[PDB]
Amino acid sequence: IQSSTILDRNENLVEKIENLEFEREVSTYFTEYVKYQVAEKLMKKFNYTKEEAWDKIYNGGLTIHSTMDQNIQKNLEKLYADFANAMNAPRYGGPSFAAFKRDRASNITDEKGNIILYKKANLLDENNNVIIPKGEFSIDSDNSLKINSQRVSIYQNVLSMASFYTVNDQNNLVTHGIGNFQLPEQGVTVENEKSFKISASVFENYKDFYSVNENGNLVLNSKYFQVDEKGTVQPQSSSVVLDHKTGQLIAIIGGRETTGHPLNRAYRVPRQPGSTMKPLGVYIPALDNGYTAATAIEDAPHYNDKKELWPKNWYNGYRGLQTLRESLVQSINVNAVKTLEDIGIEKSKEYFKKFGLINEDNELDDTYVSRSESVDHNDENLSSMALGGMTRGMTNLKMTGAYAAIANDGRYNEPISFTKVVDSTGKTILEPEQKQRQVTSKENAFIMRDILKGVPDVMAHGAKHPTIEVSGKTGTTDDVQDSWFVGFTPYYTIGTWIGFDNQHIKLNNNNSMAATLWGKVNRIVLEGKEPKKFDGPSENIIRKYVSIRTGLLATEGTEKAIYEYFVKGTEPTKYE
Ligand SMILES: [Cl-]
Ligand SMILES: [Mg+2]
Repeated sequence: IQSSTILDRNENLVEKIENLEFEREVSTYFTEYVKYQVAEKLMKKFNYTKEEAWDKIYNGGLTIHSTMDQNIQKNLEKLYADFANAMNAPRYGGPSFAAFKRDRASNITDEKGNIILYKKANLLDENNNVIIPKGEFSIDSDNSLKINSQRVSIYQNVLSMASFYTVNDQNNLVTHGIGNFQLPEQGVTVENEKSFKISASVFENYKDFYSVNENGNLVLNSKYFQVDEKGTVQPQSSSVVLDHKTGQLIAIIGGRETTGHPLNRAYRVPRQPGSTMKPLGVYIPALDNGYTAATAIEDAPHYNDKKELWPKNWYNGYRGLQTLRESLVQSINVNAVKTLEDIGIEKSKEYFKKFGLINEDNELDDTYVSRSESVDHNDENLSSMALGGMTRGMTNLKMTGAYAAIANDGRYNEPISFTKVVDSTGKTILEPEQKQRQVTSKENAFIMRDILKGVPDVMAHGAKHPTIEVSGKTGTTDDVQDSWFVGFTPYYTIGTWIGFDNQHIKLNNNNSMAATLWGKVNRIVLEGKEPKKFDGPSENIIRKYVSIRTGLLATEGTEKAIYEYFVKGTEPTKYE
């Protein structure tokens, strides 16, 4: 009788769950993940199937006490709804922030030249009908249709259409999809995915399916290929706000759209993390394996196993001997690869597991491709685990939850979106079991936060907060395909990604634009919070005046020397 409801962290109603396969005040981003996570935790507890667990969510009269802070979630959606204006999207040139290749007819293509997004007018007519130009369709004497164009593809007897782009009132790119049509079981002969013939015995049950116009072009009916008229605005962004002390998820944004049921990229669409992988894949393990924040690493020409100048740093050159602190702050690629070469790829996989990037149990429920999952294209790589050029990437949720471990004194907490589920009678039938695991020592977590505190002044001025200390790491992937910033204040851990859904389109803003938005997200999350600084050093950390050339205690006359944090027992005892 009763209906299932989701509440916020203050017991306020947020969704009345109904099967669609009151007036909402927030987008479906947060509430979708609640139901997703509740379903997983329900299957584990009661040995339910996907269907059995969802039948309980739909019709079980359950009240889900989610962790959402509705005001933060609402306000962050204000920002994302106003993405174009907040990020100063240029409005007079080409599509805002978009860097892509176009053909002479203004269709967006890949690097090779294949069309990936048609200009709407080149693909659709005035009635949202697909037009196939002359020379790419033929009707034989048997009134059967032959199509051989890049606009239509066929696979498993299902006609799939190409996708097109528009440009909205704010000069932002908007990509639309066209639906598919299930061609009958028999009546089609295929040559390649782009060349096929449909026999007239199929058009008999339809008849209104195609039409040649006054220009000898084939016109397919929109009633069988549904046109996504609203589309999806580009570039897209996602943010994840997390209380690292408890692992509770405070707000989730999975895209710019805030109405309908938009794709929640925050946990469903992995992307390349880039240099944000360096702290938790390389240097955090290094600090537990014989490295200190003052350890000198030589930024010098490095070569791969095939005698090629790999990798290349972002600054076209080499900076020479740099401490571990500077190697991470300056995001040196050579020093990151050299450090992951010293420690193991296997030693790194241990931290991928502990940070939650690798699911120790299923290992197919993760976005990491192991040697078991693949031998040709796997993630057991130096490019993947040191530079963030992964086979599939990581989701924003996994990256934020891993950085939250650094913020939470090196202790990982599985991000939970609910605290209890209450049935009709009033008993708690579900309470999440937070997989709490210690990734690194409390001391190393502090040192890493202090190292990454120097990143905003060097690469992310937009992330700096007026009254609350900010520590984080930037990530720009190859060709500015992805822009990342993941970090934390004393209060929350936040992760922000910006990029185009179609990775062939790149960004023309290589000015850490995700970090600029991250600051806007952080300022909204921290509204009303008192000024606060990061926690002080533990009693197991000593400070020493050391030389950057080695790591040894600096004396007078030492050229370059600073005071650095050391875990007690790792500081140098001898002098330069
Ligand atoms: Cl530099
Ligand atoms: Mg895997």
